[PDB]
Amino acid sequence: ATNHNLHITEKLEVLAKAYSVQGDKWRALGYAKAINALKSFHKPVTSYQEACSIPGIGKRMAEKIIEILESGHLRKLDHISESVPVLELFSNIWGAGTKTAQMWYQQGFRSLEDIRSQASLTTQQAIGLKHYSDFLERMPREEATEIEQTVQKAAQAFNSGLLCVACGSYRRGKATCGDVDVLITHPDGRSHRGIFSRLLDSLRQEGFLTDDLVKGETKYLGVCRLPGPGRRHRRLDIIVVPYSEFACALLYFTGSAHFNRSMRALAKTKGMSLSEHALSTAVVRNTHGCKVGPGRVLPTPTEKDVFRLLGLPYREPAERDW
DNA sequence: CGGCTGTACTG
DNA sequence: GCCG
DNA sequence: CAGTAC
Ligand SMILES: Nc1nc2c(ncn2[C@H]2C[C@H](O)[C@@H](COP(=O)(O)CP(=O)(O)OP(=O)(O)O)O2)c(=O)[nH]1
Ligand SMILES: [Mg+2]
Ligand SMILES: [Mg+2]
Ligand code: NA
Repeated sequence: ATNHNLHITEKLEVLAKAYSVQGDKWRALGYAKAINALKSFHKPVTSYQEACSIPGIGKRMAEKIIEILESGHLRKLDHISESVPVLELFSNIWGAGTKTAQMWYQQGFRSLEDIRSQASLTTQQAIGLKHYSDFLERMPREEATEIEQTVQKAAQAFNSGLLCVACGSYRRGKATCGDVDVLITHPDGRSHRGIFSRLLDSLRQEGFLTDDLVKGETKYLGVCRLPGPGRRHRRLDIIVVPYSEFACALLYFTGSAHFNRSMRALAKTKGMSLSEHALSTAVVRNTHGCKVGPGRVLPTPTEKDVFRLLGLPYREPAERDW
């Protein structure tokens, strides 16, 4: 729908990122939740009591909401360390998180050029840096489509049965995608094996894969570029999963991140655990509470089965932003 | 006040 | 940050 | 393990 509280959320996201780039992840999280609630509220919040009655907004956040509602500004926004923009700049480099941004800043660096030349970069960060600009641009949905087909085409050349599906923001129907997350599996439950390596080599030869950021037996985080004049380098993820965990893999991979964590929260209450691998029962825990026995798996052939089992009404991918 | 998702590759 |  | 990321 429409965000009847934009005048508020914009001020808030500013403080939210402030805390975020600074490493205060938990406080940032509180704000993120707050903002998602604000956005999806049927009307402009008009009173402090009204704000509080909303889940994810407590005394503290309500105070801020009202001050903006009445002043159109948030005092808090004027006392934000002048280091935030540089920390944001540095943490925008894929592979570089808040600890690295903070390290570089105390070392005196202040620009990507400072980093590029002087600073010490891990192999990933170097890749993150050379593709800085391209990585902040959200690609058109159409380009995501092209990338999914590329992967799927190269994958079917090893097996016609292999199933390739673009997830994340793409399956949620967004018009722009930060990256492309492709999930690959196979109906027979066994053919997905031993093809990951060769599929990557194939795409790497074809020139499509330009750089590798992370290689796992079943997980791949890399960089790609479509054939054609002046195409940008797009960040790409690929995960290969056995057919049995397909529903969960697809659920996890479609996200969003907050929707996922929210489902996993609920899962734990009902005494269960939800992971990209499966929906299970309460894990066994000893006197201290330490995992000692994995819960048994509840078959979930489809995403619908996962919601059903958690007592939740099915939600289309496009309505899973959080 | 303590939890706030669960899991995985890199160095 | 918020919540149980 | 610390850091980063899905
Ligand atoms: N449980 C869990 N799932 C996650 C997490 N991060 C990502 N996922 C899942 C859900 C998420 O949908 C998927 C891909 O993550 P991205 O590609 O980083 C963000 P996307 O939503 O795709 O949108 P984009 O901004 O790319 O256009 O992995 C996380 O922290 N936890
Ligand atoms: Mg994505
Ligand atoms: Mg991704
Ligand atoms: Na980063």
